[PDB]
Amino acid sequence: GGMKIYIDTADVNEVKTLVSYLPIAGVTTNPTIAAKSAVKMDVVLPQLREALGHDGLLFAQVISNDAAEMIEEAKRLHGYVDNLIVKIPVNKEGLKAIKALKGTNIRTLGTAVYNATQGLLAGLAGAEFVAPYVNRIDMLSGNGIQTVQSLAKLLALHAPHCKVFGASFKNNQQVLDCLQVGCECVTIPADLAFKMLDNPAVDAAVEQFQSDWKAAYGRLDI
Amino acid sequence: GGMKIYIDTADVNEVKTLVSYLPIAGVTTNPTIAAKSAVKMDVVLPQLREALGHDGLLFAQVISNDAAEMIEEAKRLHGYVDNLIVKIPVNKEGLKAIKALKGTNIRTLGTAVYNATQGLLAGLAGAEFVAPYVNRIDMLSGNGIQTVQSLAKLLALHAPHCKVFGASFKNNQQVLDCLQVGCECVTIPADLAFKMLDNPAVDAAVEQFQSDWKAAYGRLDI
Amino acid sequence: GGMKIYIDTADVNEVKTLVSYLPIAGVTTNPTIAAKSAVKMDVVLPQLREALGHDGLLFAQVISNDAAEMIEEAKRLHGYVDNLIVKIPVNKEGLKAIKALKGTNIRTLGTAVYNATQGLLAGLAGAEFVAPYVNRIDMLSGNGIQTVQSLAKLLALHAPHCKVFGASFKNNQQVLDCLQVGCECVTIPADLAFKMLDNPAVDAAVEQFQSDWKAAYGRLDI
Amino acid sequence: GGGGMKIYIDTADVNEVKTLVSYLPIAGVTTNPTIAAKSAVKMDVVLPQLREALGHDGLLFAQVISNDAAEMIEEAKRLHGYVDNLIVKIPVNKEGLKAIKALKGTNIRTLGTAVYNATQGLLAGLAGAEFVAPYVNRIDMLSGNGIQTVQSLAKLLALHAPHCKVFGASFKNNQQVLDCLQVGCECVTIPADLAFKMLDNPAVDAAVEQFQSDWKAAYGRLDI
Amino acid sequence: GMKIYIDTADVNEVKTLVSYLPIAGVTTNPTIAAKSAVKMDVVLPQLREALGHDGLLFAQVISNDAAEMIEEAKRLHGYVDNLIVKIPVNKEGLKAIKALKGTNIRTLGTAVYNATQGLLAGLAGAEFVAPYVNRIDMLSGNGIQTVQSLAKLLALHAPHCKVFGASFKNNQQVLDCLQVGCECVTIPADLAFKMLDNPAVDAAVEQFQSDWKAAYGRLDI
Amino acid sequence: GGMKIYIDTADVNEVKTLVSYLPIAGVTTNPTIAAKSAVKMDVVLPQLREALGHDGLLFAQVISNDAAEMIEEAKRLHGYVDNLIVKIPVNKEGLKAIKALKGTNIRTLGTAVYNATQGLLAGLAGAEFVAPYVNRIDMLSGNGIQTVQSLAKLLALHAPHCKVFGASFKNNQQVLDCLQVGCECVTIPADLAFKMLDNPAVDAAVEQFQSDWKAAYGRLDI
Amino acid sequence: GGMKIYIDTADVNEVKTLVSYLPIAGVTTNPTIAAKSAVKMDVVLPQLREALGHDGLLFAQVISNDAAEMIEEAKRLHGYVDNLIVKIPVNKEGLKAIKALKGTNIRTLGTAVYNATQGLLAGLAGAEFVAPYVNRIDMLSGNGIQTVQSLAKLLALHAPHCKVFGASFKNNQQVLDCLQVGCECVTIPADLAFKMLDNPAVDAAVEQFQSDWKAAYGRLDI
Amino acid sequence: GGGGMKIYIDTADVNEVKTLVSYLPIAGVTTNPTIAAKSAVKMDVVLPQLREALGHDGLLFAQVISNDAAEMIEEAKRLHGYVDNLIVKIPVNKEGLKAIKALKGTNIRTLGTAVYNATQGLLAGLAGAEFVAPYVNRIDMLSGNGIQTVQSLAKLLALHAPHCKVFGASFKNNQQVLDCLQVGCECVTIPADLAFKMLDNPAVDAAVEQFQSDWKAAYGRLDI
Amino acid sequence: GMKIYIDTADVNEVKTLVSYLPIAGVTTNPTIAAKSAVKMDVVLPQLREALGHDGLLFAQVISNDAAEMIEEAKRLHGYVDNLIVKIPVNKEGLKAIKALKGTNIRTLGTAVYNATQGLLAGLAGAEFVAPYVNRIDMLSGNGIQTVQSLAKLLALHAPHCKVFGASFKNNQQVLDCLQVGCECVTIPADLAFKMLDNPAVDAAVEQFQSDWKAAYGRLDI
Repeated sequence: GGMKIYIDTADVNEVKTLVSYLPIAGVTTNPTIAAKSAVKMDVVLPQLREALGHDGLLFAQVISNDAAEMIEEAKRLHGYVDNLIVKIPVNKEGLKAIKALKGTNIRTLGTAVYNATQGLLAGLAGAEFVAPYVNRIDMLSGNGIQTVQSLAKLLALHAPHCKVFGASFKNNQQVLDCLQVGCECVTIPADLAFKMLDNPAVDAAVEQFQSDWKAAYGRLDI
Repeated sequence: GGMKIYIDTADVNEVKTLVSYLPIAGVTTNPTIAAKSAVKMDVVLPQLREALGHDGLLFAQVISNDAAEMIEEAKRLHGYVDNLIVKIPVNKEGLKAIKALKGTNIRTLGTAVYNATQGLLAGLAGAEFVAPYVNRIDMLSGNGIQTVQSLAKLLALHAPHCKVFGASFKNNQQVLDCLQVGCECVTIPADLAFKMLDNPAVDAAVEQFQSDWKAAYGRLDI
Repeated sequence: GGMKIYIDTADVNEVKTLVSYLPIAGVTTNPTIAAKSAVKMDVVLPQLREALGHDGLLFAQVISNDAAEMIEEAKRLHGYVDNLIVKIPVNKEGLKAIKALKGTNIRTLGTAVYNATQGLLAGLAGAEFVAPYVNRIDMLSGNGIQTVQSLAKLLALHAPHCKVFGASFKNNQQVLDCLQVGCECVTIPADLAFKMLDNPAVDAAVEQFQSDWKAAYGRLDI
Repeated sequence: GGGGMKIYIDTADVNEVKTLVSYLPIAGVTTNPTIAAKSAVKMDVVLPQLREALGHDGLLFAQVISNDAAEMIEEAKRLHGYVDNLIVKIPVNKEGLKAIKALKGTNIRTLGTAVYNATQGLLAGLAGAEFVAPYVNRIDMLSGNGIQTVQSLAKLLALHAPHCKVFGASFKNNQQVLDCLQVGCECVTIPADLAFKMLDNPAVDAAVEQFQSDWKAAYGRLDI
Repeated sequence: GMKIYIDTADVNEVKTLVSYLPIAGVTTNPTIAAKSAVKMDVVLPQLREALGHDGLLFAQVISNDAAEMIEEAKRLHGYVDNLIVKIPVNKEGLKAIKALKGTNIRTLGTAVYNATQGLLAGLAGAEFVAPYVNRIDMLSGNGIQTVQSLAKLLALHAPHCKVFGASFKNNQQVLDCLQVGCECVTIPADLAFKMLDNPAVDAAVEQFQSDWKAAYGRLDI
Repeated sequence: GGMKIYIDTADVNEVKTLVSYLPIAGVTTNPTIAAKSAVKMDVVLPQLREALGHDGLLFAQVISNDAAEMIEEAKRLHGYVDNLIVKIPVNKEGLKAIKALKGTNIRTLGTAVYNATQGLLAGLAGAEFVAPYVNRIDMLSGNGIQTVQSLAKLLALHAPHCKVFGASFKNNQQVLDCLQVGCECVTIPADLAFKMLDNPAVDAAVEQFQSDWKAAYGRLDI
Repeated sequence: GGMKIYIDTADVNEVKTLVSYLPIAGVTTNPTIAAKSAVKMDVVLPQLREALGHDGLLFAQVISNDAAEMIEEAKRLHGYVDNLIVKIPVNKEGLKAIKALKGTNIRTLGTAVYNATQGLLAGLAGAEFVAPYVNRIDMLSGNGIQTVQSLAKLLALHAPHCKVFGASFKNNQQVLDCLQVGCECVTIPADLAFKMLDNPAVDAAVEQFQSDWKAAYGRLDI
Repeated sequence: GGGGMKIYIDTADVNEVKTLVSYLPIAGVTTNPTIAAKSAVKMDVVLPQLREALGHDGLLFAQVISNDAAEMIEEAKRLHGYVDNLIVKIPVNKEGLKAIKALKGTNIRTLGTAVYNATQGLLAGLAGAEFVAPYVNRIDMLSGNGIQTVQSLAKLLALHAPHCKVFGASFKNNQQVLDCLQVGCECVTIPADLAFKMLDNPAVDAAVEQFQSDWKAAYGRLDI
Repeated sequence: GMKIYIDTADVNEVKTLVSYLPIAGVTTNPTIAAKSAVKMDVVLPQLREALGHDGLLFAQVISNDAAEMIEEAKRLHGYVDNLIVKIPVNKEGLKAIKALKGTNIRTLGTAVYNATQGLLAGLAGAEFVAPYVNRIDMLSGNGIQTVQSLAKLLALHAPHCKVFGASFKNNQQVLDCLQVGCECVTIPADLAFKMLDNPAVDAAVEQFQSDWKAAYGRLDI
């Protein structure tokens, strides 16, 4: 349905700028990015929905290490804005929160995925999305794309209600590879989104098109 | 639907000659091609429709660098003839125009595509076609067919309303490879279309056929 | 339906012999083979129909070099027998005749195909079949099976109403490879058809069976 | 579903059929002139015995001997009348293809045997044969491409003669049998000596001994 | 969601693992049960209770003759509801699988070392077959290849039977089996306890809360 | 050493014509080929040596089925001309003759090879060459090139004194594939050798070259 | 030695311009390119030698259709400049001239190569190089790189004194693929040579470097 | 042998060079106009400082700025005289290829930088460059074939210009660096931020903690 | 013949394995040594004696700081002849490897989880690097691929360093490492005891002597 490219930021101005010319599907956040803006979640989240311009999905992450405390924070985040999915780190306490929140109206995402094992367990526990850190896996074991491919294949066979949500990217080739091996969508950092379209070949092709047009018509009109 | 082989020219005589013996689906133009004929678009587009002989799709490209001007030029091009698709370069300003023209009856094509990134973004923005420059990509990075194959798979998975439209060819095998890796249709320059069926082996086989027919019947009658 | 193995000949006696033990789908002809028999087409075609034993497809080829004359020859050939498909060489003039014969009751086959370019153009023009000369391609460029495989894919994707009709064979593996890579049917020369089942290992096994059966039961009875 | 008709036994020995069908999921019995001649019992007598030894109404397979097509047809009718659910095996040569052609549309289903290449199997399938049986191990002996021949033949039939399936034959080890069933064979027929050794795996016996050795050490006996 | 089974007789380990892992059921074998040395007719109701839901339970026969395997299968099946009896795939095991087919006692063919015994068990009526992946890797080095071939053979020729991966020593064997055609897997408890502890995840989580305290003050949200 | 392309004929005129423009390494014969010319071996072998123009290898084949007679026929064939290699069929009796002729100056070639088994046994028995019938193997089992590739690797590993000598060809690509998978040399029928360089594209390119040379210089002088 | 990139032209000014910044190994010519310049060979060849700047190899092609005349034209061409190799079309008459010119001081190149058969025959005949028309092969059969790869292997195995000289190119990837699959050297048209280094991404990176250096040091000095 | 000259650091910060070279096997320092402009220290001053911070006589890399070939040659001579063992980086364009041509045979070794395809790298190698540096991550950004470009370029140089080696540059993770070194790169240069995080592996810290936790439990302390 | 090493501190297990297996030497780590709880300066001479030849012995440091790693490396190296000191490849471990390079104390880089730390250790002067194959399979599932890449990287860029396979759970992991570029491997004792016991070999041997008794009478030859 076109909900494919998400932006990983907490700055409202960057969302309004990028959504004005890019098909942005929504905004994702994490405790580090939210801490950079130094703005409380119950205020910046309504500002990110307004900046987006459409009814796209928003993502916010819990911070507590206790499962019973993750569930409390998940309910508060779900009430801060509309169409919000709670991000839960896939660990022992994280799966408890994903398990308890299964069946309710609070959709969850299993984040901080570093291997296909934790991604599959989160999908079986009731998570709608799992988010592997592609570039961090490349740093630690050098098989980021292979992990995304294996995880997406495992979910399609054994837990089809859970899709892979690509995260942690440093270049366009990583983003496209994930979408090509089974990801349902991806989230990209702001600096990557601004550098996505600058292709010097396109600018050189347009300036040659306009140069030929002026030589044959004397103007830039059509 | 038999709408596969498009011709890339603004020369009316070349359109009439090729469509008489080839299954031509339509005509594509770019500012450089249109400037070669140097006849205004509001005049040459009705001539190309008449020369085509059927209601096949026609393709014209905007000239301006400003997004607001591209939208104005796209609406004027759409009114010059029927069944015309506006070609828009996939840059930052061009993606604004594709975003604004989505939903309208002004179907758009994302041209000047050099990588699968801009092609995917154009399809998600609302473009009906995306046109990678196969031979120009072979010049800059040497992965023209690979770019087409990746972009076609990405669209089939994440933006099925958009298709890949092969462009920029220098030999027959580039054309066949694009159609083999997932292209919906191709547009070829006129000089290439005149050399496609040129096969000396076929002429030798046809000559040998009728030569053996004379030796047995003394005539070319059947 | 079992219409897979066609025979390329004009000898009426050879058809009666081979159809006696082989599932022959029909008979194909060409000007060179028809010239060897030195028999007029209006006489040999009704003979081949009766020799075939069923209403299988027959194939006859035009001989003129101009489209307006290929059409006239195709109409007279279509009136000599029932269930006849006209073979037309895939060149500039041949594509004009296929274009004009499209929509009529006269079905056409594109012959003298040496590459996938002319095979695809003939299929898009309205030809029901296209016939690559496999062994002749192996002689000139050495990619006969690869050409058939590519052409079969291109038709399935872009012109599914046209099928590949394998022709020009010298051994059994060429025939079987064509049927395995997408050929709807094949035509083989009569010399190949008489040598298809020639397998000394089969005859040696049957002789061993009869030898053991005579050693036990003292007879060849059962 | 599947039907379960997958493993056939290639023998004419009644005692072996009874023993193997008692614990193995046997689908039927196949014979050939060499195998039937070893038992030295006439076909009108051994075929009813094999049907009784099989214990169910599985398919039986018997082969003609004559070289003449008209005599093959007469032998095929007599074999089809010796027992119920019998498929006649016919060698895939010129005269055998005549018999397969004449027997199509009748109530006598045929199998194309003595297949050494994919050309024989494809022609037999187009001629009207319900099954074709390549001799896998004999092909490996002559040209070393037994599995490749089976895979090509099964693919050619699936695309061009879907009413004909491949029937794997002539095997010497379990790997050949499993490869054929994996590359497109509908079913296989195995010799008796192979069927008796299919399950022989000393690793399984060692695991079973270890399981009960641990059970005796902890509970004192083998009670559960 | 019936994908991950636990291979143990430790009721306490089942209660701990089920509190945070999506456990489908519990499998046992003679060695695992004998280690705890708890009688089957008591531990099986305990496993059903500890599991928390009505998932499948698996218990294995021990005798060598088919007649006693049937007697043991009938007793095991009566100890708890929804129990599948594991039977080693040998000649006597194939007789017991055949005799039980058509009754309410479903069977699993265990101690599978090649695809031949797996296919014969499926054709004989077994609902599952369980190759010993790590033990095959020890003897012939083709554990995953055997599982892959067996899964495809069953899908083509015995679709009522499916492959049940067993005998694992690392997470990668488990994920390979689930990718090459396994319907489900059973993993030992020690492996299940080591599945989730990932040092990179812990470091990433602590870095998140460390940045949160520095920008706001504490773990408030 | 440039001894790669051999010709398979007993026709002296065909040897003279081909060697005048082709790098022919020698002449090979078999009982069927020699019977086509029907001139005795002790007479035709000196004629083929003269027609060849150089001291290239000649190949003659024994006729008898008895091993002792093959050895007598091999010694007589060796005395008819110089640089002659005796072709012996690789059967049970033929392997006796190869075993007995090992060590002598009567170099032997193992012919009538249909699988890598008999070829390997012939090389281990003392044969200098082994000749598989590529096109006949393609007829019987459809693995002609695979048989050649396996036999060449087996000899290079276990009997390096023996090489594979490609034979029985029906098109150019079979010849090139054999030389590409490890054949030392090939022998082709005369009809194929006359059709090798026959390429209509080359004639069209040469015609276009001199045609453009006339338009600029008015002559074909340089 | 650095003799890899040759230029296919007869324009003396273009050689002086391209050799000023490119490692040009030499200049190749053909009758069609030589006809465009309309300059006699005895004059342009000494001009191209001085324009090249070093004693690199020059290439000139014969024009006659008979071998006895190709030899005479090859001798006169060899006497116009130093270090010249004569290009000869690989046909029946061309192989006679290569055969006769073998052993002499006149080195030959086999041109107009459309398949590996004629490339191998020319190498075995005594040609130092063979030149496949890559782009023309891609037009007729679509296996230009595959043909070059096969020919390079066949020569390395069976005629190692002959190398493959890639010719007829339309983009950079065709050239690089040929050098990667076994081409000793390549020749490119002048239009391709002037467009080789055209990369807008390189120019955009150099402009960014100078922009940052002016922001820090206030100058472009260092 | 190997020589050990494999890992280069891409920075102009003297403090980072000292810190990283103290525990990492650093071969040298590479610079570019953007990196050098961040330090805002003139090249005749920072290059002697980087040589001192490196601690050994490793190779240093500095790049020209001018667009004119004759000015590039003058800038290359001044850079070569600022420190010892300095290789001049020159962009691979038309004017840069003129400078590489003129600088061959002299005592000034050159590197071909700003390489986005294999055509630039091959021409620079034939022109006389000792190294060529493709921007891996920038190629991935533009055409998504960074590693493929490096592998093709290294193969083309090994076959046609063996005096020129590939120098991997522009990296964002360890996987890109290792891929380049595995597909044919002679050496790589990495940013400072990447070099500081190369060894970060929480799995290693967990294994070390477990080793000493087992050691304390058995011996009482961490004595050995 | 210096290919198979045993990962144990059990002197008795070394004496048993060396009696029939071609053992090249003995490797230890803190966990394996602490289990037996025998002091290093005593067990290392015992391992040298039990080995029977002068093969390499391996012992690992335990401190966190490089300065104390050097002190522990000097003490370990003095406990027996031909001892290589294992050092974890982290920032402090790389300092100790660098400080020991050029001395008579050769080092091995252990606790290797990716090819990056393996290559840096080789460039820093380590004679061996030891990836944890089974532990990598647990965390990222690419243990053999990591060993293969690391072996090729060292052959190209640090040829003085070689890969030393460690952390195994079946024979197939061991053979895969030796095929993708490992110079040698170290295997736990339990794996070494289970390498040779093959039920098919025992059945084949007993069938040979059963046919021999039936034809002659007894095991006479």
